[PDB]
Amino acid sequence: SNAGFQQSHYFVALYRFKALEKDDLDFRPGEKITVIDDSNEESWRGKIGEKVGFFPPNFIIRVRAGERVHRVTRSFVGNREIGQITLKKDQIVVQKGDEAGGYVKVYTGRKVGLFPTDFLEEI
Ligand code: NA
Repeated sequence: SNAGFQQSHYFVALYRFKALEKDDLDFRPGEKITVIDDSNEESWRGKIGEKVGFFPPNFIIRVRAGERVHRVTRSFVGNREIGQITLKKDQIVVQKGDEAGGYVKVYTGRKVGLFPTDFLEEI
């Protein structure tokens, strides 16, 4: 809104979170989340449209404006020493480089590496 400050980043869900309580933020992998309270280490408050609630912070990944987000469509074991990464189908990742050689650099939230573009879909 115009009352809030302009935002150059957001977050995307990495996993399914099932609400424990009426005020937990239900979400599926890939949904865009605006974090409105991250002052508590173990439980953040976020919004998905008009939905608002609490959720575990390790269930989301940070995305900068202009970064592309993908879902893995095919599990694939990468050659780690040359910079590739192993990912499983339905995993959510953030793009961190330009495509080259049929691979693109992505971030899982804990590891970085090259993954085949044919085994990703944009979300
Ligand atoms: Na920002």
